[PDB]
Amino acid sequence: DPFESYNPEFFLYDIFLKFCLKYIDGEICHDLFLLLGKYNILPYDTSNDSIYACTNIKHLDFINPFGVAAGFDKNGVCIDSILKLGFSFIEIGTITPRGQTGNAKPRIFRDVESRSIINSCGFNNMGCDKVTENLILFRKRQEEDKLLSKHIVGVSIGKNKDTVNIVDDLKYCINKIGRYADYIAINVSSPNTPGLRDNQEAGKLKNIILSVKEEIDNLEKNNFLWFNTTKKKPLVFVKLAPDLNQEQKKEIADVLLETNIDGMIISNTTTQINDIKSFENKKGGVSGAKLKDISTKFICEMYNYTNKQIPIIASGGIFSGLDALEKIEAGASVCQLYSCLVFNGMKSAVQIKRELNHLLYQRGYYNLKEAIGRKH
Ligand SMILES: Cc1cc2nc3c(=O)[nH]c(=O)nc-3n(C[C@H](O)[C@H](O)[C@H](O)COP(=O)(O)O)c2cc1C
Ligand SMILES: CCOC(=O)c1[nH]cc(Cc2ccc(C(F)(F)F)c3ncoc23)c1C
Ligand SMILES: O=C(O)c1cc(=O)[nH]c(=O)[nH]1
Repeated sequence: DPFESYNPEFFLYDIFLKFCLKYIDGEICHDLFLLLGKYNILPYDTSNDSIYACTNIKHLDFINPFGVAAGFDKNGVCIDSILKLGFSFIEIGTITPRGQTGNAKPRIFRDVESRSIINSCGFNNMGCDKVTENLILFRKRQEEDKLLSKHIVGVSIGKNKDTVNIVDDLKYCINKIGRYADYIAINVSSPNTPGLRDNQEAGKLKNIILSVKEEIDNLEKNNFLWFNTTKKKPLVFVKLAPDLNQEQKKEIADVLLETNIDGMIISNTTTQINDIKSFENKKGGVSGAKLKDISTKFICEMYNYTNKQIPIIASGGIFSGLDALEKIEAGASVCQLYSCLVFNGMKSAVQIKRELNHLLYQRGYYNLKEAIGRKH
C-alpha cells in the first residue's frame, strides 16, 4: 500500500519522482538518490523472493533475477540501500585505477516521453583505492546483516582517460579489489571513452580476457582470501556494445568461447538512436526504452553465435515484467536495471518482481530457469 506504511512503493517517493523528472537536473537527482541511500533513509523490501524466480550463473546464486547495472553506484557509496530495495545484485563502477572527474556537465539528459537517457559521463569515479575501501566496508557489514547474506556484488573495471594499454589498468584494479568481488565485468563497450570499443576486436579482446583471467588466478597464488559472497575467486564477464556488425559479433563469439569467459553482459548504451528530438544536440550513449529492441536482438544473436554456452546478463530498456521475460526467453539468465530506477523510482524492484512472477505463472512456466532461451 502506497499510503499506509513506509515501503518501496511509498506514495511520497512517487510525488518526489514526478517533481524530479520535470524540474531537476538528471545528475542532481541521481546524487540525491545516492545521498538518501548513503544515510539509510530509503525503504527496504524484506519480502521472501519467490523460489521459482531464482537463477544462477555457474556458482553465483541470485536470490532473484534483477540487479542494478554498472554506472548507478559508480563508487559503491550506498551498496546496502540499493540492494535492500529488492535487488539480488549490483555492479559497482565502472572504476579506474586513479580517480578522475569525467567530462564537463551537464552530461546526463532524460527524455521522459520516450523513457530514454543519454549520457557522456566519461568514467567519473573516485578511483580504485577509495572504491575498494568502500566495498570492504560493505563486506564487513554484510557478514552481520541477515538481509544481505546472499546478495551478489560485481565490479566493473575500465581505464583512465590517458592510459595507453587498457590491460595495465585492468590488472591494477583486479589486484586491488578482486578479492572482494563476486565477479569482474570488463568494460570495453563505453561509448564515452574514445577508442575503448576498439578493444572488442577479436585479437585485442582475447588478450584482454586472458590477461584478466591470469591476474585473478595470480591473486590466489600471491596471497580469508575471498572476502566476497561466493567465497570463490570472482567470475569474469565482458560487457559488449550494441553497435556492431554481424561479422564483428561472430568473431567476438568465437573469442568468448575460446577463452572460457564466464558470461557476457548484453549490452551497453547505443550511439545509433537519433529518433529523440530532445537529444538532437547531445553527445554520448543512449539508454532506456529506445535501446530495448536493439539489446534483445543482440541477445538472440550472441546466444546463437555462442551455441548457448555463455551465460548472458541482460541490460537495455528493461522496465516491466514482460520486458524481463523477453530478455530471458531470448537467452538471458539474469537482468540488470538502470533506466527503470530513473523513471519508476524506489518501487522498481518490488514491482518488476511481482510482474515477472505473475507472468511466469500466466505463461505456464514452472520456474524462471525453464524460460531461459525458449524463444529458440
Ligand atoms: C548515466 C549513466 C552512466 C552509466 N555508467 C556506466 C558505467 O560506468 N559502466 C557501464 O558498464 N555501464 C554504464 N552505463 C550503462 C548502463 O549500465 C546500462 O548498460 C544501460 O543504461 C542500459 O540499461 P537501461 O536501458 O536499463 O538503462 C551507464 C548508463 C547511464 C545512463
Ligand atoms: C539520469 C539518472 O539520474 C536520475 O535522473 C535519477 N536517478 C535516480 C532517480 C530516481 C529518484 C531520484 C531521487 C529521488 C528523491 F526525490 F527521493 F531524492 C527519488 N524518489 C523516487 O525516485 C527518485 C532519478 C530520477
Ligand atoms: O562513464 C560513462 O560515461 C559510461 C560508461 C559506460 O560504460 N556506458 C555509458 O553509457 N557511459
